[PDB]
Amino acid sequence: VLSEGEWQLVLHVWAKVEADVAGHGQDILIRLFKSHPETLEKFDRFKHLKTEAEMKASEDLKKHGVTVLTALGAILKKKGHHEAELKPLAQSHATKHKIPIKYLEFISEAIIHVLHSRHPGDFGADAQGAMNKALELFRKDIAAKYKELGYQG
Ligand code: HEM
Repeated sequence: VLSEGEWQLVLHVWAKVEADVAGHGQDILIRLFKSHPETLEKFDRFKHLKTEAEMKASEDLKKHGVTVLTALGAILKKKGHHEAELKPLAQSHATKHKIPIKYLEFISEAIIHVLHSRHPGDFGADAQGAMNKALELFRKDIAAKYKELGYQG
């Protein structure tokens, strides 16, 4: 599992995310959409945005970034005891939203990219390994729930 020392690395940088949840949400979602355009087509709410400036100017997009980060945070502060938290999320993402596991890999990479950009003194290799570990545990757990439900395995 993550060691206590790994968990402290993850939560130290996540407390700096919290100082600007909206801004980090925006940057994470923009990166995802520009690097992996197919992901934007999942969002009836956002599929009209074509350019990076249009994405930056959308207030609703910045709201959904907060939604996302606020749920991610709540999961992380459980330190792996996130069964309750995860269960509604994998349920909607398998059945309603239909989000492949691979696209959760891609938002994982955009999280780490942004955190590197924003927090390089608090996001050395040590903390980057720890963050990667904690995002891989989130994906493993959700993947287990998708399998159970019979969504892309
Ligand atoms: C850190 C990873 C992610 C977290 C914590 C997250 C969290 C959430 C939450 C809390 C909601 C609203 C409640 C719900 O319907 O469950 C939501 C909705 C949604 N998410 Fe996720 N999500 C993540 C990744 C993704 C990815 C990678 C995509 C697409 C590529 C996606 C697509 C959606 C869509 C389409 C909605 C509904 C938005 C709307 O129409 O209101 N999510 N997400």
